[PDB]
Amino acid sequence: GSSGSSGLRRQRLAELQAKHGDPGDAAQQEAKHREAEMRNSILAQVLDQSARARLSNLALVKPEKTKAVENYLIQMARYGQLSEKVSEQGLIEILKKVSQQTEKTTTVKFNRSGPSSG
Repeated sequence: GSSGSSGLRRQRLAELQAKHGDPGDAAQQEAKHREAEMRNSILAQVLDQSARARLSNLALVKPEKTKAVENYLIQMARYGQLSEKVSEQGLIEILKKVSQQTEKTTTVKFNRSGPSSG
């Protein structure tokens, strides 16, 4: 749980902060953590309490399968495919959608947020 600060919506742009060298895993652990917090809110918003129970339930017997589906819903959000909160019926159908369409460990390389002395 957010220990201390939650997240301000500061409205001001500024050049990035090029930090000499690099922390590596030390910092990564943190970055990778946020990537799990944002996705959640994205899956919980695109997946109604109903669809949620359905998915998770599957993640048990088929963790790998369902997993791929999770990413699908996320990417779908950004793009603009998911109109409103998906329901059980819908989700269930999704499971048999991500499989048909090829997919693999796709990573994105870009600058999102720069570190700072703290």
